[PDB]
Amino acid sequence: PSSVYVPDEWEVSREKITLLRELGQGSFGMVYEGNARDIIKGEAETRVAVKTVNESASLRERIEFLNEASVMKGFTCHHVVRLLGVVSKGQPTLVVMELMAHGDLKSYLRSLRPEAENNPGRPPPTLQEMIQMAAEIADGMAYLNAKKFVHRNLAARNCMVAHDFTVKIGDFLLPVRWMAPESLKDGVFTTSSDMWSFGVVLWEITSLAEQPYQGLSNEQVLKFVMDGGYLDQPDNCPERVTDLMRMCWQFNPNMRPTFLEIVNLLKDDLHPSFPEVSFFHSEEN
Ligand SMILES: CNC(=O)c1c(F)cccc1Nc1nc(Nc2cc3c(ccn3C(=O)CN(C)C)cc2OC)nc2[nH]ccc12
Repeated sequence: PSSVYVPDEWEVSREKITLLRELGQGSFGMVYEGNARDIIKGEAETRVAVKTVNESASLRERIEFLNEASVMKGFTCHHVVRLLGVVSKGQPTLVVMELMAHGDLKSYLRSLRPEAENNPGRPPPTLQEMIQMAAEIADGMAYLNAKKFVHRNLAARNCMVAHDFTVKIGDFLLPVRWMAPESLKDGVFTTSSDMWSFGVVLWEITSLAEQPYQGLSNEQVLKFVMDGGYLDQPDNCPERVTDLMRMCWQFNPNMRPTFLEIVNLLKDDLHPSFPEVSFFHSEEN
């Protein structure tokens, strides 16, 4: 493992980063809420998420932390959480990401339940909002597929929610309840198995983040899904999203839609800004 990171236009002066509070444990270590001065042209200050590697990390893990930041430089998708800057001079290394103020999608969904103690005084997602979420997630996944990344871990806990409620793909032992039968059987992960996970995300949206296969152990889920089992439809689930889930959960991975096919299905009734920001409508597609 050697440093591929070139201290370039992405390099941010450490003193430009002010840390406000802990947000929680990320993959590599603590994630902080921060404020960054003059990192984006036209903005004097930018709210940011700041990732760090935990103190127990090896030298290798620190190098791998910085190499991941280097990879993220190549991504410019509105529906994938974006890198803003890197502090690689001295320790600790800081990886500065766009802030997603409403946190992960699973927790956000669970907050909108009628019984929730942390309910923000708003109704649960409307059909329109759920379709919008689905399209945004699908577009972000379409982009990563075009970049030749198989996600392997798609779940509501791994999607993030912005200030304006835009949903984006976040960070990319086994999550068996989100896994396709062929992955459970042979450990084969493809964009087609990512599509299976996408259907589970739709199920999480329409159940306000219930635990998939509640009342079944992980061993029972493994067998159930490999045998051709899949999730039941949530109570009063909109027909349109039920239809998407059905496609996603075809046993033959060849018979599942692609992420571009999903966006295309949903494109005719989305927010006006969608074609201006999406990978789907971009010249890159
Ligand atoms: C892979 N996990 C993370 O990166 C992560 C985490 F594990 C915990 C907390 C934050 C993480 N990452 C990011 N968070 C945010 N915004 C954000 C998330 C928040 C909260 C409060 C609970 N949150 C959770 O998501 C807790 N949840 C994991 C249970 C506040 C936030 O901004 C005000 N923006 C981000 N941008 C890039 C990473 C990131």
